[PDB]
Amino acid sequence: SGFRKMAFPSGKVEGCMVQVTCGTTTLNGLWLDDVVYCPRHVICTSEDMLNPNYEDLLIRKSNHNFLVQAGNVQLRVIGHSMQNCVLKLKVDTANPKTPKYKFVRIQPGQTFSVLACYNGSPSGVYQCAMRPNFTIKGSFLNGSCGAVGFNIDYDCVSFCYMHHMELPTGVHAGTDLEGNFYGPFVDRQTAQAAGTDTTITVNVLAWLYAAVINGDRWFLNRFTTTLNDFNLVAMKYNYEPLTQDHVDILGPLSAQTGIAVLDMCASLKELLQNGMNGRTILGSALLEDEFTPFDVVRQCSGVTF
Amino acid sequence: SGFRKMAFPSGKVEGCMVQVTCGTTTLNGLWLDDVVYCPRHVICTSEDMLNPNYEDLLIRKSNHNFLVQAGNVQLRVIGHSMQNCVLKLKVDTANPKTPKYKFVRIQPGQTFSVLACYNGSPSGVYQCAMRPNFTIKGSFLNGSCGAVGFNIDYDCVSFCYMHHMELPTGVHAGTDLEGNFYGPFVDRQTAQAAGTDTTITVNVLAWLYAAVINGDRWFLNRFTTTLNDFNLVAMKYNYEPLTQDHVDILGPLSAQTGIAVLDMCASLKELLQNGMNGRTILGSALLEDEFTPFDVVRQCSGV
Ligand SMILES: *[C@@](O)(CO)[C@H](C[C@H]1CCNC1=O)NC(=O)[C@@H](CC(C)C)NC(=O)c1cc2c(OC)cccc2[nH]1
Ligand SMILES: *[C@@](O)(CO)[C@H](C[C@H]1CCNC1=O)NC(=O)[C@H](CC(C)C)NC(=O)c1cc2c(OC)cccc2[nH]1
Repeated sequence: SGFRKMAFPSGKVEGCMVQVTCGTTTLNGLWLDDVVYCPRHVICTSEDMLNPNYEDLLIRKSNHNFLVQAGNVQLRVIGHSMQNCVLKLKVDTANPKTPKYKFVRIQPGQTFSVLACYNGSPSGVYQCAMRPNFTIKGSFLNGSCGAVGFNIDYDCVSFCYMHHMELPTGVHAGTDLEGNFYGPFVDRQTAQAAGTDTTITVNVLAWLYAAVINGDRWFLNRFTTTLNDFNLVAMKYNYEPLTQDHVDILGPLSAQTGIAVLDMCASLKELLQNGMNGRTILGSALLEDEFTPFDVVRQCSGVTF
Repeated sequence: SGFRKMAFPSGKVEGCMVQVTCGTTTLNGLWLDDVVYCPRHVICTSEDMLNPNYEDLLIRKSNHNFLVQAGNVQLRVIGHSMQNCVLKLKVDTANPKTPKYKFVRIQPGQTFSVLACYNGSPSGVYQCAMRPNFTIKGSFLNGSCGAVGFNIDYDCVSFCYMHHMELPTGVHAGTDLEGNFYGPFVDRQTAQAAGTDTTITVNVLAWLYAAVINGDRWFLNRFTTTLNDFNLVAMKYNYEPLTQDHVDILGPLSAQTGIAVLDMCASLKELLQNGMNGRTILGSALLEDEFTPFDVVRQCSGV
């Protein structure tokens, strides 16, 4: 037993980190088959990043302007193109460590592992949740751009995040592997602010199911609710509304505990309206919202890859 | 910026994880060169684990009694010895993925990465600290025995932990890679208690510095304290004493923030005496003690 934030084993992604350099600008890229993916702003000088015209800056660059390195080994760039905010560089070598992979665009509330990475060298791995305001509460220093976030299902690596930006508030913002930002952010050297954040309701419920699985069920009440009623109430507390997908992915935990989703919602609603009354759940006075239902399953029942 | 519980990348260790089965008992082993290390209770039956006379059980075993699977390949055991609670199985094949490694014994309050692992397949990675009562607060389910903890310095993996046990309180116990338990625990099937768990003071102070580096300052105050008077109050709260070394290891964090160590101690003393009201620090409602000063430096230098 025990309940912790847990990243996926990172070896399959470590074998795909490389360093990409233009001029003196360096960052991380993701080497899959014979293509390297990285943030397009690598083509910018410091002064270019203030107000960049990426189409114009790229028109002046050739394959031979791009330094791609696995460790100290150079991979010759033989083609380049821009997709949204990500640069794609065809290299002359197929990465022999390429895992089975997909590119996915995750939803707010979903979690992923971030492989922290500097100059193409992995440095750490940790778990993150996409906040409803499309930031992540990460740990990123200078040179971290291009670091990726991923999930592993079976033996397939699902890439969902590539790092670009730190906001003034100290949270982080980035794109999917197709170069589309999560949230209303742009890759300019400017101070940008995220929408007001909210609590990830589906994850709080997951966490309550986790508590119940562990015999901690004082908070189960006698009421139920409609989904619409619950959503209208939850927004009054800065909680995200539930989708039908959210109800669906709570199913297994609902079946395992025998507690219908809408019953657990009525239980959570009472907690919001009346507070914890000095009690804890799983040892915490805070309701935790960065464990998805899959995370609860991974840690309460055990899953391998 | 930002501060997060972070484990080392696990690839170098994943390549060493294998599965070891004896009879009806299966757990994880660590494959380095031509040796696979695993917990020795893999040789016990249900009846045996109650009170195993391990040397007796071990001698009655043959090489072929041990099934070692590395992925889709089975490894041929050509020998077997025992070092304390760790069984050493010789195999006819060197692990080609063997990294540069050493076996170290970690000290209380130090952190390491755990590669959670089932049936020789890794399931996740997270960071832990060796607590002063020599338990760790982990996440370990059935078939997790043999999972290892480690640190990576440059390209050398320092193995420091192999998992054996979950105490009735839900915390976890294990050995170094020479088979010596951390703490007063024994690999028999009995309910075992640990000594009273104290709080790792130098780590709580480091985490408070991290909170300051990241914009959280509500807990600071104008007061200072002497080392001794801080230790008087801390021990009253079951916090480990702070040593002059500890003060010294915190120097870099004091420099960066401009808050003297004994000033941070005055803040911590007030937090202990007053609690946190309804406030949080780095998103936590509890004083965190599983981040070392180096964990904090490596994540907040330059911020
Ligand atoms: C290993 O996987 C066994 O090979 C496992 C560790 C996990 C089980 C679930 N959580 C874990 O961390 N260890 C054990 O199952 C054994 C270890 C001994 C050395 C054989 N048991 C315990 O850790 C255990 C026994 C026991 C008990 O026995 C009567 C009473 C209370 C608590 C308790 N823990
Ligand atoms: C990448 O490593 C750069 O390639 C870097 C991320 C790092 C920096 C430290 N923390 C991180 O997460 N990204 C940036 O520096 C981007 C670069 C492009 C223009 C997208 N910019 C920012 O992160 C950025 C600019 C800011 C600004 O404008 C002056 C004001 C306030 C915050 C801010 N952040």
